Amino acid sequence: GSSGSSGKYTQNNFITGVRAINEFCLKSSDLEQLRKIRRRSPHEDTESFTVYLRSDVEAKSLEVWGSPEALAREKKLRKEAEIEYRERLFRNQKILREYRD
Repeated sequence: GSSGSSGKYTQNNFITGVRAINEFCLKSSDLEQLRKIRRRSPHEDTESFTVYLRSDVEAKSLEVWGSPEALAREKKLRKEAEIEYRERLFRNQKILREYRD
């Protein structure tokens, strides 16, 4: 059989690969360099994936960029981006309906 994946965003003890490569902005060769954990094969006969340790990926960003501040510079933008979106949406939703519109 087969099985796709889920969307949305969520933080846990473990972080996906592509999720860290896009967030921490690293190289595919760097991630693979880290320890490859498969949750001790929590489910067989099904397409699995490799997960990395948040603590490990963190250092990988400091050893490359040099410091966590260098990366934060890019994180800020991506962060404010979503805010700028939901922002205009907030006022568009309003608290309720009042008077004509």
